[PDB]
Amino acid sequence: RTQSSTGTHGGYYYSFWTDNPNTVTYTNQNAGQFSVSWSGNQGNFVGGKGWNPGAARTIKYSGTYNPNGNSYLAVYGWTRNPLIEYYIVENFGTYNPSSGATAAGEVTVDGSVYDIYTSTRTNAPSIEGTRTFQQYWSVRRNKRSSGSVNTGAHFNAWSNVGLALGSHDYQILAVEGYYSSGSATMTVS
Repeated sequence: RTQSSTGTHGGYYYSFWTDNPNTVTYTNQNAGQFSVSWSGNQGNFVGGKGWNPGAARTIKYSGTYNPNGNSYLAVYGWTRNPLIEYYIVENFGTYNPSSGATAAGEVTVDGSVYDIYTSTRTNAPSIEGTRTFQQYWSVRRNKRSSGSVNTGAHFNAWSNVGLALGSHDYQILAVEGYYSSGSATMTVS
């Protein structure tokens, strides 16, 4: 029982995915606002608002992020040609989502050091189907739940590590949860 919802709402691209619709409620609100509540420590989901296509833009976000367990708050997106999945992780709960990726340096932007990681996913689900693709991570040391993200500084930092980003697909401010509970109301602009 999976559910995937995408579209435009309030002028923004949105995306929500879960493998347990009964324990997660995603709510589109006005402009770049959305809310998610999840309970019962059951199910995997990722949802938020942003743009399609993405770009090297400054993403402003604010709101409240209240996880209880495995969860993260991230700018999240894809490029094509080449196919890349990327994460700018602003906050997380009890598990660091970059675990198992390869350490690849540091970048200082937007008031914090971010640790950079790279990984390869082999025949894994992608926006193009089952593929082998590269992943980039920047993980903020100084966790926060509101501020601005200069995505181009991350894109430039990643391009000195491995393959450069391709043509942008979607780009969202995502809340994720994995067999946990919590609530969040965020606004992107």
